[PDB]
Amino acid sequence: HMNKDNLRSPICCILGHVNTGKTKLLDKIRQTNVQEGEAGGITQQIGATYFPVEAIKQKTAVVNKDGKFEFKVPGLLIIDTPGHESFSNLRSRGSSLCNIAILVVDIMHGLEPQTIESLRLLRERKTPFVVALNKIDRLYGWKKIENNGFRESFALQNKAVQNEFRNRLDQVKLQFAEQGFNSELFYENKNFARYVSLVPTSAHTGEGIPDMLKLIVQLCQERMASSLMYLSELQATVLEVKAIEGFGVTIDVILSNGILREGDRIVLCGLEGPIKTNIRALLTPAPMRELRIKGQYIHHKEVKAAQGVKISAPGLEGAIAGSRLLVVGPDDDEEELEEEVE
Ligand SMILES: Nc1nc2c(ncn2[C@@H]2O[C@H](COP(=O)(O)OP(=O)(O)OP(=O)(O)O)[C@@H](O)[C@H]2O)c(=O)[nH]1
Ligand SMILES: [Mg+2]
Ligand code: NA
Repeated sequence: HMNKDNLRSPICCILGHVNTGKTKLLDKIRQTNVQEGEAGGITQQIGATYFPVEAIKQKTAVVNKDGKFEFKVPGLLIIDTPGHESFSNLRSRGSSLCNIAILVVDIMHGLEPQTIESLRLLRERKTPFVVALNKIDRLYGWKKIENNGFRESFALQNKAVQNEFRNRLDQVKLQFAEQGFNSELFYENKNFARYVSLVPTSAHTGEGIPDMLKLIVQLCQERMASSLMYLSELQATVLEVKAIEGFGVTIDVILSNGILREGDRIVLCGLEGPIKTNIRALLTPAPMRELRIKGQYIHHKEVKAAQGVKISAPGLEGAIAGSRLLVVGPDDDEEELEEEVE
């Protein structure tokens, strides 16, 4: 059960106050422009992006130059969430699905109200998280090197910029302490298991993103329960029901554990009772592309967890967002499963 063909990709949520740079960070990693396409420049839905470990290794190379950091995960599913205050339901849903998280804090503003909301969500579930202390390019006089590691860029800054960085860092540390979190600049953290690491980033220049990606792998590998590194019983959650061209009424699903297969008999909650149907198409986006954006879909015979998938199947009208989804196995009674899922 701990075999290479049984590794699980964990789930990381991004959380943070409105406009702190959650989507912009993911756009820099993906090399996409989702944020520019958003109405109002604000995220209004949960979005999912799968990052294969190959891509993570490449995007952390500048802080792993000798190639010796050991990557154990096969990849990571990252769930983007709204910061706008009206979407607390979606932050709660995203937080409930993740195994680890990134909390984005604008270094220029510190902790803000939806930061405090997000901290309550993280606290409640004992979720391991790192803080992306974002927007460092706004420190006055910041000199960038695109996609550099933070420490190498920080060493090239003038004294005023270094002073300003430390002043803002010390303020944010105090704010975290007021909320009951002891936090450390990531390379000053001597207790990774119990203290929150602060990793300075810019989504505009890419600086510090290599450090942030390395740290979330370290969260998976060193803080997340080790059992969650491997696949066990299926767990899946409906995010949305949506009509799309050619496929009809589909569901978007976060596959949290186990394996889904084309043709599977699935059961889930509907407005009038359980829905029982068969997967006609099991779809994902391309790697490093979003689920919440229309694009061309990849069809799979099999999808291993975690992933964001789109399922086409008859009868999904009235599927309920937040519903669990189960697969009828050989030893299952299809009617008995209907009752379990609700
Ligand atoms: N200068 C600078 N601007 C940034 C950075 N990150 C994000 N921004 C800007 O901040 C604004 C908000 O960015 P978003 O990516 O929408 O932030 P978000 O946290 O995803 O916002 P919501 O999802 O709406 O809560 C945009 O204008 C970004 O270009 C950064 O590192 N530096
Ligand atoms: Mg966003
Ligand atoms: Na925004």
